[PDB]
Amino acid sequence: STGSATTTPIDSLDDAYITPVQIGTPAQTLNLDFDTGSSDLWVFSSETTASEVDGQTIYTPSKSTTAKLLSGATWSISYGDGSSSSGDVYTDTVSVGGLTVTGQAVESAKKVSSSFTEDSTIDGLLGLAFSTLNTVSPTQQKTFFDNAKASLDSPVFTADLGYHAPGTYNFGFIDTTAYTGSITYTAVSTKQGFWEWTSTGYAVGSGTFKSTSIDGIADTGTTLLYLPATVVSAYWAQVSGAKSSSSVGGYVFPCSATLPSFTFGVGSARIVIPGDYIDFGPISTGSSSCFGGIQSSAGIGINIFGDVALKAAFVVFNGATTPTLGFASK
Ligand code: NA
Repeated sequence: STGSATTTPIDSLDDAYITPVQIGTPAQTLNLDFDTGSSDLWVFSSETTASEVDGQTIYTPSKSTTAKLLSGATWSISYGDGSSSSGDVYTDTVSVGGLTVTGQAVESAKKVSSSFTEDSTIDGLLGLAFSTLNTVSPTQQKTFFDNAKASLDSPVFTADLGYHAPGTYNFGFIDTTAYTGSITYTAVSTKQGFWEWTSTGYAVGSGTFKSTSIDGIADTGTTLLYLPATVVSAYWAQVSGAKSSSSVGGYVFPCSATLPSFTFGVGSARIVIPGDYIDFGPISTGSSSCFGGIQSSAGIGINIFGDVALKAAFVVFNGATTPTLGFASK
């Protein structure tokens, strides 16, 4: 089997992407944030504290003839941005882009943190990291990918995120029309439960490529590119008037600037992030200070190849016995 679903930016900045997901019988379609940096499929629901719901579509398990309470199971998750959610668990039928899993753990939120409530466009998350990170207790649950895997034509999924445009998540096949050149595959460590890999270096604009190992994770659920402070300083030094602002919480730059590109290495291959991808717009409405899309990972304890990086590539998440990542230009 295969599946193919379109993913759509939630706003003009590509702050996140949402993908429609069918849950239950009859289907309830929720728009979920596919997150290769976590392993829980959780949803706003009929159980979510009413004051914490503001415009999201909810899953109502009592209206699904295939929903079953997973007795005694609870979940609770905290993300890198400080947000969190928790609740109880149902199993139900979940379909993505025509690919169906029966008996998927659907984590129903009783509580969500303010950043979730305030984002009316995201109805929950669908985790695509390794199932070792799933938070369900006392019986850990499998991701949608892990439950689908054995049925797929190939044990893979691909992320093809758009710049200010829709893109695609495919399950079970490579769309050879969706990228240019060849796919470069690189090793993955699953030791932290992430799609963790090592970039071979970087370049700023038309500058020379610096060969250096950068360990980090491919994380579709993170907006920005978080890299070591040395790399990030080297990038923003090429933008007149850019500075790190402790008050704003990262590098800012004059909105009048034209940003240089950023290249990262994948083995001997190179992915180029156009400068425009690095502009996250005014820090507050009407400001002439703009927020940068490349930020320091110092204090986060891992480098994160978030959407700024991934949307410059066609990315293969290869879930074979030994997982690997693939990157192609597009
Ligand atoms: Na921000």
